[PDB]
Amino acid sequence: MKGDKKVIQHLNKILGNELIAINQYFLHSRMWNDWGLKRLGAHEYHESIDEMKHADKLIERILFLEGLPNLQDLGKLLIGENTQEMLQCDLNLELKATKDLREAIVHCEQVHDYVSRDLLKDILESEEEHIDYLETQLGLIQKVGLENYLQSHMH
Amino acid sequence: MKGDKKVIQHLNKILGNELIAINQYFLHSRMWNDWGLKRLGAHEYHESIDEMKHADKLIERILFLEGLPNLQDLGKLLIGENTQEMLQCDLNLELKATKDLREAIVHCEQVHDYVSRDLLKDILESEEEHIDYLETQLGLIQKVGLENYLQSHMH
Amino acid sequence: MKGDKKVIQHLNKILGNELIAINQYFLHSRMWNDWGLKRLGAHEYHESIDEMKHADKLIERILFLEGLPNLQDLGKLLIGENTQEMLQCDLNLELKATKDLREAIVHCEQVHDYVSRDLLKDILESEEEHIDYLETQLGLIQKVGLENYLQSHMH
Amino acid sequence: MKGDKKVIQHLNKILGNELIAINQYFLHSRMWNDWGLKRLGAHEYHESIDEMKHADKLIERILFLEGLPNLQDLGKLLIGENTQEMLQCDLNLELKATKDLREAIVHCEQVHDYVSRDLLKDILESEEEHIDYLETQLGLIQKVGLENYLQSHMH
Amino acid sequence: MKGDKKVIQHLNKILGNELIAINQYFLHSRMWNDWGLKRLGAHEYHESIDEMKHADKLIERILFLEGLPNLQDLGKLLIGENTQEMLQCDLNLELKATKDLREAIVHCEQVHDYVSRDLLKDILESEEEHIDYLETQLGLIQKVGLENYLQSHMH
Amino acid sequence: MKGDKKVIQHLNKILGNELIAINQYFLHSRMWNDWGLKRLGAHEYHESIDEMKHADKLIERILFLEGLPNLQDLGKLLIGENTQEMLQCDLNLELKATKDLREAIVHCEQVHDYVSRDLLKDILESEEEHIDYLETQLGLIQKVGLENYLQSHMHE
Amino acid sequence: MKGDKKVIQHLNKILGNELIAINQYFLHSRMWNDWGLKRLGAHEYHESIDEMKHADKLIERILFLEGLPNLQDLGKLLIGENTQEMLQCDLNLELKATKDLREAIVHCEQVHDYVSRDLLKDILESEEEHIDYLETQLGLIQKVGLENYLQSHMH
Ligand code: HEM
Ligand code: HEM
Ligand code: HEM
Ligand SMILES: O=C1NC(=O)c2c(NCCCc3ccc(O)cc3O)cccc21
Ligand SMILES: O=C1NC(=O)c2c(NCCCc3ccc(O)cc3O)cccc21
Ligand SMILES: O=C1NC(=O)c2c(NCCCc3ccc(O)cc3O)cccc21
Ligand SMILES: O=C1NC(=O)c2c(NCCCc3ccc(O)cc3O)cccc21
Ligand SMILES: O=C1NC(=O)c2c(NCCCc3ccc(O)cc3O)cccc21
Ligand SMILES: O=C1NC(=O)c2c(NCCCc3ccc(O)cc3O)cccc21
Ligand SMILES: [Fe+2]
Repeated sequence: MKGDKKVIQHLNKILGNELIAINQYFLHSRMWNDWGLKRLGAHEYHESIDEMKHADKLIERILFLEGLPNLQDLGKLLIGENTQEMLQCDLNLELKATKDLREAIVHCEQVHDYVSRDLLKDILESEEEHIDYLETQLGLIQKVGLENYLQSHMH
Repeated sequence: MKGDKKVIQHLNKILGNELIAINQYFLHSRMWNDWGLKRLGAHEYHESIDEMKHADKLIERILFLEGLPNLQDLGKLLIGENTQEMLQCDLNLELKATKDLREAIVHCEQVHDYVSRDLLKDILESEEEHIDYLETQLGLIQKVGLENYLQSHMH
Repeated sequence: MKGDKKVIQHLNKILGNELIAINQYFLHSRMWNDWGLKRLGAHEYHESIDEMKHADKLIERILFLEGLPNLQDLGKLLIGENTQEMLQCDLNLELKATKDLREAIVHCEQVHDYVSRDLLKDILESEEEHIDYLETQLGLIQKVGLENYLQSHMH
Repeated sequence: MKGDKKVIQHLNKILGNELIAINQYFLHSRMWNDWGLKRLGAHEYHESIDEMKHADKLIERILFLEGLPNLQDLGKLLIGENTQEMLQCDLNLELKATKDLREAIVHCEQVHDYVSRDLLKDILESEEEHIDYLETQLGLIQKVGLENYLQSHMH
Repeated sequence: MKGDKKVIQHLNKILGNELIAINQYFLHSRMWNDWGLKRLGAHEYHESIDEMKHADKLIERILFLEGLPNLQDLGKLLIGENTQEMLQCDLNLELKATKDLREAIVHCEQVHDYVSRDLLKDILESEEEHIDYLETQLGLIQKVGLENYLQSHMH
Repeated sequence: MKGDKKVIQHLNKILGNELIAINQYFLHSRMWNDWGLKRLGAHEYHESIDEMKHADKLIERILFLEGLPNLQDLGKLLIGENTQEMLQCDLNLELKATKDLREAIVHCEQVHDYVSRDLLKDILESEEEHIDYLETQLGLIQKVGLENYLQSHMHE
Repeated sequence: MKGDKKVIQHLNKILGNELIAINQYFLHSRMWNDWGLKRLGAHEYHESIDEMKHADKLIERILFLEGLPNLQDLGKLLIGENTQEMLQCDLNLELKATKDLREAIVHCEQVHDYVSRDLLKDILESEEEHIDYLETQLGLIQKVGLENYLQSHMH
């Protein structure tokens, strides 16, 4: 079904954000596992898988709309060097992602692509839940202390 | 455990090949599904998942060896425009991948990194199975005709 | 609950499109069954049932909003006389239907009937899935040839 | 139990034919599998297995009759270079095999070795069933065309 | 996939050894069964089947590498005339087989055919387990006496 | 089946390292259990059992190759006096062990004893897994603090 | 709990005996398996495991009593060169072990370490059962002859 060109460009930009997130969260996951912080590693792994699922749906929608999904361009990964930095890197990435989602939804609404809007809204709900998780973890580090926070994520 | 620097470089090169394959096979899968060739779409999806699993193990090994896994650089995806071209693109990528795996195995053997060799050997077995599949599909197109071949991959 | 008069007119227009679709798809289903193309017959039957379910929800919404559902004024059926034409007739009907759904959603949004909008968005998602199916079937006929396409839908 | 010398010689000739057939059918099976024609590969594998079972019974009978089973001498394998030729090569081998079985049964009857006759009759029934299968496949190639026939044996 | 010509020669030489062993072990098995030494017969039957499985994998690999598997040439069977001789004939064949396997592995390693090497290493592990079995049986005959050794293999 | 004399010497050297590890890890396990650090005690017990299983496979291989497995000579146990030292002693032992395993594989390959090489590669994989565990534990002590690290290994 | 210095010395002497026995029985076990006397190998394996469990309890008791368990000093293994010698070597070791156990119990009794006495008594019961087994096997060799005795321990 012939999609609006600018909708497809928005979907490719959201996809590009998801492709960064997949790799950033997967590396953070495996770093935490290597450091023995296996509960963080497992949670971050599921965050990476969630972004893979979103990327799949975006690719499928782009192709239905007769666009070309862009899996070739990969933007800058934000890789931290300790647990606090890694969480902040994820949060910075997620805040960019939700800003971009809001702009894409505006445009879908304007051209009456209500099904693309509904998909992006579902993705936005997932990303806001990730922001909630990340903000909460950074808050917990302040409340229980970094050593206890890390201890609680060993097993 | 402090790994050999050139082993880590080889492992990052193999990882780079897997990251290309993940995206190339995932997009090819979703194109085939979009076109109604769901048996090809499903099989290509499982190829992409297998490359994801290989990339996971490579990332884990690099970190254990105290290297930095490179998930930032993404090489050229080879995307075809019809089924025959897509299969040939996959095959061309796999032949590059198995060349690079053989050079990495040589270097692991020379520095006595036998565990990394064993991992790469397992990955090479998977990639040669993929080559078998691909060559066979291209041969079947010649034996049964393209229309029959595509028909056989609809459902 | 007293609904907006023009919303109710839009809902009756969407209902009228669904009523056309029920009959068009049911007849196409039974034609395909009579011709021995039972997989097309079964799939087209399920498309008719899904339109019956949408019509039900639309009737229920109109009555809630204190309007009169119009089941009397049946528009023009697009009945094909061979498989490719029947698929194209369904596609043409669906493209008219999604155009009408988008205009109805615009009006629901403008008068703040957000529950009617959500119902229509759900119907639109189903209709775009039907468009995806239909475009894919027409593309398959081009890729595998008509004789093979029909063969694959006998059983 | 001391058997008739010429019976044992007949049994060793039949065994020689079965030994050719085991290897010919096994190679043809693995060629078809390599070419992606897995239904042919599997069926031909089961034909090879059946000849292995016949060879076992012949070896066992020869030994009971105080003869020496000849597993050293292997006659000429008839290997085809495409599906049609491979089937005709199997059929040519089978027609020689059933001629030899008949001449062996005649001799068993003449010297009153009715148990060896019964064994050979059972093998002959199996080989005639194989002839039926082969003649029928060659007929189907003519009726449905080679491309369809091979297509029907991919999966 | 275009294999190394000399790898294919090595694989065909190992296949030739396995084809000798299939027939030698199958005949020894059926001799032992005929003599009422059914535990030896069963064990030797399973040795024969294991060689059949190795031959299958070798044939499959050769075909994948675009070579011709040689099932026509059959080398000399070493058939014993009593239990001790049959075990020593099996051991003599196995010692030749493992020498040939080591030479094939050297060459696969030198041309970087690491998957062929892995297959041959697995077969070598199986052949060395058979050598352990055989050496052990010959040692048991010395320790418990031939009459007891045979008694222990009747049922 | 007559093995290469130097392969057998290498296999006996690997066996000797495993025999040290069996006893070192068993003692460390029972020390940690006596101190109430039962999660460390249990993990270290499983490390000792794993070395026992490797030793078994090496003994079996040496005998098949018609050598004499040396279970008489026991090298120096590296016994720590606190949790950090015990972990480092295990790590020092494993690093010597993997060095010796690599040299043994080189020689197996040279004389074409590919089955002995495969066995040693499998043991090497287990030993590198143990090194990963040990390095990670030592790093966790620095990230969470010793008191938290020990607390986290009190209970099974 | 602070133990008697001489009790701990006794426990360490008993521990030393158990450490010899672990290794002597494990080696004898694996020798019997290599020779194909698998029932002897299995039984001797279980004797070795039993000594491992005794050593564990002694280690635990020594640590509870605030002593240092000596796992460093390993006494002389008594390795036999045939089945009779191996059994007699085991028996010789066991007779030394039970003498040492009796002297240790005497001393535990004199200083009122009744729990250590109970542990040693349990170990002594196990070692006397092993003596029973060993004396009985040596007697069976005389009664049934070595060849039959070894035959009975093949499977
Ligand atoms: C274009 C980028 C990618 C896409 C669209 C994608 C998509 C997917 C999807 C749809 C799944 C299945 C999730 C489920 O339903 O359970 C999956 C699984 C997985 N992915 Fe990805 N993926 C991508 C990249 C990656 C990368 C770069 C890695 C690793 C470095 C990775 C590692 C994995 C793993 C380990 C699994 C689970 C496989 C299993 O064990 O079942 N993926 N991916
Ligand atoms: C090229 C030579 C041969 C090859 C590649 C071959 C291969 C095989 C294979 C793959 C199997 C199935 C094993 C399993 O998965 O359980 C098998 C079974 C068997 N083979 Fe062979 N074989 C060969 C020659 C022979 C010969 C010469 C004989 C007897 C004279 C024989 C007798 C048997 C028997 C009796 C079975 C078991 C069939 C059953 O009851 O399931 N094979 N063979
Ligand atoms: C300090 C010396 C040793 C101690 C304290 C010790 C202790 C133990 C214990 C407590 C068990 C568990 C038994 C059970 O409850 O099932 C065990 C198992 C075992 N041990 Fe040892 N052991 C020692 C030395 C050895 C040696 C030298 C070997 C071999 C060369 C060995 C081989 C084994 C094996 C194969 C098992 C069975 C593991 C399994 O499959 O679960 N042990 N040992
Ligand atoms: O693709 C990328 N792979 C990377 O590693 C990476 C970056 N590494 C930052 C160092 C993080 C780190 C890794 C392992 C470890 O043990 C400690 C650490 O601090 C930065 C940007 C992009 C990438
Ligand atoms: O990342 C990338 N996304 C892409 O689409 C792509 C490329 N497209 C080539 C056209 C493929 C195609 C897609 C859908 C369809 O319906 C028909 C088609 O021929 C080439 C290089 C890299 C990329
Ligand atoms: O023992 C034998 N092994 C063989 O391959 C063979 C023969 N091969 C003829 C070529 C068959 C063939 C194989 C693979 C392929 O991909 C295409 C092909 O046409 C002829 C006589 C005897 C033997
Ligand atoms: O293919 C072959 N079939 C054979 O029998 C054979 C050979 N026979 C040696 C005699 C073995 C034997 C069988 C039965 C028996 O009761 C006593 C025996 O000593 C030698 C080389 C090759 C072959
Ligand atoms: O074979 C050996 N048995 C031993 O105990 C031992 C060594 N002990 C060092 C002290 C360890 C220790 C144990 C219990 C405790 O409560 C505190 C501790 O610091 C050193 C070398 C060899 C051996
Ligand atoms: O630690 C030790 N390992 C040993 O092998 C060993 C001794 N071996 C004496 C010979 C045993 C033997 C093994 C295998 C075989 O087939 C025949 C045999 O007679 C003596 C003292 C200490 C040790
Ligand atoms: Fe007897």
